[PDB]
Amino acid sequence: TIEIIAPLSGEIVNIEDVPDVVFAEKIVGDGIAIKPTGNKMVAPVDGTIGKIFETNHAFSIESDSGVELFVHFGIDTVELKGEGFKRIAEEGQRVKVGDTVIEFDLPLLEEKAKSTLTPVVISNMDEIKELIKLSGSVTVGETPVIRIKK
Amino acid sequence: TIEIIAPLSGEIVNIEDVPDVVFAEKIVGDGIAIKPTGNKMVAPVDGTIGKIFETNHAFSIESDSGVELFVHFGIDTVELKGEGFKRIAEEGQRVKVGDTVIEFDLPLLEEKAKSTLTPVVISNMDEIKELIKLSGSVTVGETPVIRIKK
Ligand SMILES: [Zn+2]
Ligand SMILES: [Zn+2]
Repeated sequence: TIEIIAPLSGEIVNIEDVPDVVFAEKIVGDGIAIKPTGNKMVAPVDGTIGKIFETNHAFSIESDSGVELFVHFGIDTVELKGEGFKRIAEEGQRVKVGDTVIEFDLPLLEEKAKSTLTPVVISNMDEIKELIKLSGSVTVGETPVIRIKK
Repeated sequence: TIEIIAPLSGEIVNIEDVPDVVFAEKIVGDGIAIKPTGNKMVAPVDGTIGKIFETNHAFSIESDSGVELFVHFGIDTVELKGEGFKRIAEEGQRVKVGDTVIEFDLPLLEEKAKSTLTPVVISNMDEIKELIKLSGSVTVGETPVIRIKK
């Protein structure tokens, strides 16, 4: 049983209500979304950064347990050409839950961005047995957001 | 105007309701208290660790602006002889808001401890002009807890 902890602070939303069919339709995979309230995206699991979008609004990670997660800030955020994001961690770096990955400017983003919702998804679903999504308000690197059986 | 940000997650309580007169009577100084909800104490300001109690349940800090804060986990926590606390940072180390200082075990502490309330206080009050305490639920290294004019 794996425990996925919040990469960022805010309220847990339904992947379904994410104004972007790639998320809403679970093309990319399944998980939850977060309506951000903080200033950073942290590592939800222990493992290794995989990729960090140029723009710095999204990143990949693969835990030691074998889970591949994809955190992606906002919708259409690429349009901001990397404006509001400071890349703290490095591609392929070894991380532990809670290690800061990216730092953002909510206020800015809130205004200049299409949407603030941040999808948190498991990219290797075929390797998934059970996925239990939680609910409520969460805090960075502290609160669990999903329970997996794999 | 300085901004003191939450060292830990939880709800902001009244220093006054802290079951320990040293806090409740403002002997040590003034601030707020937090009813913890997370798993770590982070640096509320940018500056330098000053002291770290042997037991690891409390620590001092002095920001670059000239504020001396004292974060102290729970009441009578020394009684636990350092049980439930992992000292992450080091005495006299340079830190930035959000850098983990100590890691704790709430569950444990919640059970074995007298009280969980954590006073957050400014130790050099004489250097203080104005102190504005905020209220509500806060998240680690994100939410502001106090506004100072000094
Ligand atoms: Zn994108
Ligand atoms: Zn003590």
